[PDB]
Amino acid sequence: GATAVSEWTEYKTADGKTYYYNNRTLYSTWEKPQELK
Repeated sequence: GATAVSEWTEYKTADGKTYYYNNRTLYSTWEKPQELK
């Protein structure tokens, strides 16, 4: 839920790929979640 959560982590590769890797459940998603929409 979009309540501003620090559990989610954003990483970039220097080719300009900002994919979200969350650090409590560890997600590799190139998609922008509803809480990061």
